[PDB]
Amino acid sequence: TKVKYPDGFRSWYHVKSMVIQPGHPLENPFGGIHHVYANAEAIQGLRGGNYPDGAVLVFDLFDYQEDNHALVEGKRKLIGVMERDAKRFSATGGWGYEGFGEGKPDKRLVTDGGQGCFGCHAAQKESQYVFSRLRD
Amino acid sequence: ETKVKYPDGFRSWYHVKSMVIQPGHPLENPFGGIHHVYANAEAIQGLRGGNYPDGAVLVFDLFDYQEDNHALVEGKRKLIGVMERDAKRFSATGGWGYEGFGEGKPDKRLVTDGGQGCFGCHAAQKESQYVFSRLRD
Ligand code: HEC
Ligand code: HEC
Ligand SMILES: [Zn+2]
Ligand SMILES: [Zn+2]
Repeated sequence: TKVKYPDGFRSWYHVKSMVIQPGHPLENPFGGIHHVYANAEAIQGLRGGNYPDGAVLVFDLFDYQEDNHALVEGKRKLIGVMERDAKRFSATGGWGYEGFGEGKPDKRLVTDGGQGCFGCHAAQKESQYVFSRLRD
Repeated sequence: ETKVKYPDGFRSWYHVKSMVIQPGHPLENPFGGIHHVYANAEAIQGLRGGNYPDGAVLVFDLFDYQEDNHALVEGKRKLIGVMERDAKRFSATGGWGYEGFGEGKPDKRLVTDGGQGCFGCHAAQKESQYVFSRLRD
């Protein structure tokens, strides 16, 4: 029922990054520089294959500072986590959703079984609820 | 001088950090855009406080970006910059060989001066083995 903290995620495949700045509709709460990481099982799904149970995607979100026309990574605000289990997480479409405040394992953020998170990712039904595309 | 090898499979490597450089920054030409730093296993050793062993490779992956309603989105790859550790072969440039690959393509070598220009700026970081990037969590 609970999503595992994705230990060692920092050494996974870096899928992409995006910057969300003040004025963007998702500034709350996704404002900052974010990086998406995928484990080996997730990569198979991302490649065009299907997602094996045990596939994990991580949204790693940082605050940034402006420094003379550079945006520089500040403090980690949170990690978001999607964990593939077709049977266990079938209520939110095969992915378990969890947020860890400041990336800390103890600071689980999701209180509704991940309904809130799913509600937005459900628009991406046709690509198994993942927004991120693999690039070169 | 001998040539820096193209770092095949660098995209699978450990993502050290990212930074955005916008118009007006000192490094706009030629480093403007979103860049990500990648390190092979041997480079991680040096980053974590060991010596950099020969074979250590750092990559600067530079993308253009588009600004679209207060989001910055990665566009096309502009270039990669490469540092390859070999204390013998790259002695003239402090043990690192420096190269640029236009659009990240192996044929599109950008360095014409044996990496002297790259080295000149990297030299300020003598104390940390000529590397700027620091490992973060
Ligand atoms: C819209 C209002 C969203 C809500 C609420 C949540 N997420 Fe989401 N997520 C959203 C977008 C537009 C993207 C892509 C960002 C990009 O850089 O392209 C994401 C991405 C993720 C990822 C990375 C994998 C992917 O699908 O691309 C993860 C791990 C993720 N999201 C998890 C997550 C969790 C745990 C949420 C509730 C706490 C959550 N998301 C809500 C849009 C929205
Ligand atoms: C002056 C400023 C320069 C010049 C002329 C070059 N580089 Fe280097 N470089 C510079 C900075 C301030 C940084 C850090 C970016 C960050 O903190 O995110 C870098 C980084 C690199 C990297 C990543 C490794 C590292 O942090 O040291 C590589 C692989 C790299 N630079 C290579 C490189 C090459 C091949 C150059 C000449 C074509 C070159 N640089 C020039 C600062 C400067
Ligand atoms: Zn200015
Ligand atoms: Zn703007």
